[PDB]
Amino acid sequence: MKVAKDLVVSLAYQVRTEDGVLVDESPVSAPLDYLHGHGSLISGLETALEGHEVGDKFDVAVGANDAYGQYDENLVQRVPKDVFMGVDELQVGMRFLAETDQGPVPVEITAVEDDHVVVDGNHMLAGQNLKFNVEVVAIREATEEELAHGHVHGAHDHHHDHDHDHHHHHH
Repeated sequence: MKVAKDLVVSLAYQVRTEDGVLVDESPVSAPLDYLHGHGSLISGLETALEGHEVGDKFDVAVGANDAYGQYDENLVQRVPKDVFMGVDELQVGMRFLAETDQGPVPVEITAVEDDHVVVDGNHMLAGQNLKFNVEVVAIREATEEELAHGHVHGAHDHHHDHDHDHHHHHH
């Protein structure tokens, strides 16, 4: 069975930016629990997750418009033109990958002053894409209650495991 609406699934994803830096993560040990087609997480991910079945693993790239990654003014700064020695001509409207304190940062020049240029990683609303490495743990058709409420009805465990056994389970 594949992931679709009113089905509920537990998936394990890792979200990092185009810069390479990790922002958040749901481990394979404990998934993100959500009811699909209800808007449980973000915009781009659910639809990307769709069609897949448990065990599928792949990285997804969704723009900040449909994911996280909203405007951050810490991502905009003024860099001395000297650093961009390899660049042809530091002009406004120019896009290039820039190596920075924070790794390679895909920015666009919005101005070029006397000695430094102005680049903002946030273009339209932000624009930077996020990369999610998704690991769909399980998929289940919901119990109606989950649908009626709009989310999972018994996802969070009270310990870790229940069926711990040290006997001969085969008989």
